[PDB]
Amino acid sequence: NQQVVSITGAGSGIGLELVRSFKLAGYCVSALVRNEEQEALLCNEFKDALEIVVGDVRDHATNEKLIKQTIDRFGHLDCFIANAGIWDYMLNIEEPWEKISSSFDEIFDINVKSYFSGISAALPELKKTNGSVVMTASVSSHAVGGGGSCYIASKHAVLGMVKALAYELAPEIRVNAVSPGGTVLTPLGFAAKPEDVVAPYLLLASRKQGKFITGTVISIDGGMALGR
Amino acid sequence: GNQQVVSITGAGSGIGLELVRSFKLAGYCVSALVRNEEQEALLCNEFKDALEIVVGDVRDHATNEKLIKQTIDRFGHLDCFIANAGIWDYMLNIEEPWEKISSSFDEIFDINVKSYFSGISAALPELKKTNGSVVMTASVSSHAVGGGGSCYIASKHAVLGMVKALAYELAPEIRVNAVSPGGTVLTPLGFAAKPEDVVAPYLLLASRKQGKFITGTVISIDGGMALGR
Amino acid sequence: NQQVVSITGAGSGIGLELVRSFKLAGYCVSALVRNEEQEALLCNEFKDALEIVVGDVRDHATNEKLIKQTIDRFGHLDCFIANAGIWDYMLNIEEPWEKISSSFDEIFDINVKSYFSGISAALPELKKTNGSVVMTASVSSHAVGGGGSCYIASKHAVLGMVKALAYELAPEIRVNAVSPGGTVLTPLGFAAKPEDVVAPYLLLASRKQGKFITGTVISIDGGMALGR
Amino acid sequence: GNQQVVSITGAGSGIGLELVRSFKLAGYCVSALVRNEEQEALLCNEFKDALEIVVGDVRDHATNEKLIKQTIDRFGHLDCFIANAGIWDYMLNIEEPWEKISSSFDEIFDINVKSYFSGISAALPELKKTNGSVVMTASVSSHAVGGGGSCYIASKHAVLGMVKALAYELAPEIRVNAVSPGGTVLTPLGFAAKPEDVVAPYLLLASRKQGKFITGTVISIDGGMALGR
Repeated sequence: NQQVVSITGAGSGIGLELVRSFKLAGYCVSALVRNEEQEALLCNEFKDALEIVVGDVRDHATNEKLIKQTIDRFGHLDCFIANAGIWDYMLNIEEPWEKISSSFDEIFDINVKSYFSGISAALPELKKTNGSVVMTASVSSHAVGGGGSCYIASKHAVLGMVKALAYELAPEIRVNAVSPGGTVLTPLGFAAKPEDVVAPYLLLASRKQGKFITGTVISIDGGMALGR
Repeated sequence: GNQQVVSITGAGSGIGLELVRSFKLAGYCVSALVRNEEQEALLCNEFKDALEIVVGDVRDHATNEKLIKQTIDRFGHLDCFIANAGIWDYMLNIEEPWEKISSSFDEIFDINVKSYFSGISAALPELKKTNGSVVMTASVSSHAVGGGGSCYIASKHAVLGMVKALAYELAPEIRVNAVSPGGTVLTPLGFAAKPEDVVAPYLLLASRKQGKFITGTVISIDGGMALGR
Repeated sequence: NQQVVSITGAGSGIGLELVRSFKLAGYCVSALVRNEEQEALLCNEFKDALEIVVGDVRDHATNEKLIKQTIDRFGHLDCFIANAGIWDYMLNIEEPWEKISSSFDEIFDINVKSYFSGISAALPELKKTNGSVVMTASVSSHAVGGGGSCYIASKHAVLGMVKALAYELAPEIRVNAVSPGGTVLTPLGFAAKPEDVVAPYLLLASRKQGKFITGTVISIDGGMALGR
Repeated sequence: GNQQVVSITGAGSGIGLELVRSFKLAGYCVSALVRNEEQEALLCNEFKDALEIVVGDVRDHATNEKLIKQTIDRFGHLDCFIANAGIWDYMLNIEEPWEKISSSFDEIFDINVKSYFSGISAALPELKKTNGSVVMTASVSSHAVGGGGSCYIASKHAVLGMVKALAYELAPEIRVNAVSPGGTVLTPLGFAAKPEDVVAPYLLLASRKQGKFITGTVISIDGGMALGR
């Protein structure tokens, strides 16, 4: 019953808090970080207990490497958490197409194609454990206001991933998402720290508590998806 | 303050009974509204007198007030109200004679919708003192068709409406959320879940730690049923 | 191919504009109005060309009477448009339960149970023409801001009606809805007059143009369902 | 001013060709972007030289600029831009070798999403002068599963995202909406629709009279397919 999770976007923000939270909950954890300074940050805390890969989620071999080192260290993979993401800083549709086009390629490369890449790399091992995927979506998957059109459209595509993959991969593999927002002015009156938004990830990964949850997006946004 | 207190309608059967067992196991003081004396005896055989139990009909406002009043007197405050008592419509067709439709509609909306309003009205002053939360039981019928007739599906969509309107209205003080279970006691995940399997979202949504940033949210737990067959 | 429509809530607002619009488009029209002054208002314009019933949608016999007089005058019924509705004037959940309870009963009696009543009364004739239903929903069926909790919940229930009835009654009868809002400050910068929101009703009723539309809600709200 | 002008991508086949025929019949001046010369000849055999036609690939930004530029030179202004060119993924499975997934993904998102951005970028300055509208072709795959693989469904969900973000961003000047067709050439309505059957929502959404109050909206026209089987 020893469970193993692999987390992209793990070197900062919600991803770093997920590493802490799944470690605290008993999981073995591997982590994909952008750079060596983030790797040292995890090493100062967990010493050698993690498998850490330093690389770019946009490279598929980096994703294959993360799974390969996970299985080689811990033997199997139970949950893959696709989380690395990037903002568009409210890029307006009026801008020069040269800027729109390059920003689109990066936003969609990281926020959407990387998830396909990470899940393709993780799938053969998730089938042997009948494991699960948890993707990071956004308030921008549901409402306008928190990004430009490129970002909001990339976060909607992730919602389509959840429903399509959950359906294709059931009954064997559960696929879900978490839609955080307003973190680090909401109806709840505060911005949350990344530590406050981790619990939905743990429920959706849990083999006991989430055994019957697939196709589901859990919003955790202070009510931003509602009104302002 | 540490000690948390939760009050649960529809608590003598199905999901509601498992919410009692689950919240008691997590350390809550639990009060519970139950339909009859047999269900009361079920809860006493297991928990003796640790619970506060009211027997009666959730469609009666005074009963909801009684549930709250006993909760406060027995436990002092109220942190979470779970409105969960529900009724089905057994796939009532719209072709049926209006006399039957009219009766079922009154029973479905009184129980699945109006009595959610009544429970929340009765719980509000105490939830404001603790800045607590509400969790409503919605349904897979809140999102997709197939699992009921049109009365049931319309009532479960109305619950989605309450979740959004009340969460907006009561913020920042009170959080309001819902759980949409489905296919309980054939899904894409290949099995029907026991009520014991679907309680974790309620615990998350009531927890002041894990759920402090969640309002207006609806957590589906349906084995993929909303996705389709 | 002569088409016949029956409209509730026809004496004012969108309902009155639907009477004008379907008449202008060639339909025979019957209309349910609240009172005799509204009936005179329609008579001043259309003289005796309509079947007008004066009554309360909450009474089922009034709904049966509207269909009965429609068939007796025009022979058949092609489209039923459930439109009568009522607001809650932002009734807060904090109010005395006595006020909440009575307001709920009226809001749900008119906005939801009346639609079931009108459709039950209209169904046997819609089956013979394989006709259609068009319900009036609201921006409040999708977003908060335009009503109290009772109203917003009643308008969500109508969305559930559309999906349930469309599914139960297909292939024979199409069931759809229109969600108007901000009529008589939106992102489009103006409030619309009821005349501006009628075209979706005509498309969903049209036997040629809407032959393939069922289960559908058409928002016409100046973008209110978006942001503010 | 009376005379309206519409520009349509994906115009040589399927729904796009029927949009040409439908808008021409409603009285518009029509320009059209088409994939090859055979489809150009199809449009000329029917309309002679009344149309402005550009042959080329919607994934190339300069082609979109060319479409607009010819529209203005031939007709003076532009009232509506319909981004409609699409491609399927033939139920590509996520188990397939990544080389294949990576290729399909690039082709699907370039055509179904990126080139919508490109067309709208090219049309914007002219739509602002007329305070015109945009209509995008979404899909039943924007709402439900079943009608594609995960790439296709994700791209069609991204279009829903564009509709909401652009309508919010461009208001009050420019309206932005979408049509979600499905099951074209088994549905709850019992038949598959010809492309000729699904054009009315586009006409409504482009009309400055009938659609002046519609933005951020998506009109499903799918025979009930989103409801389920």
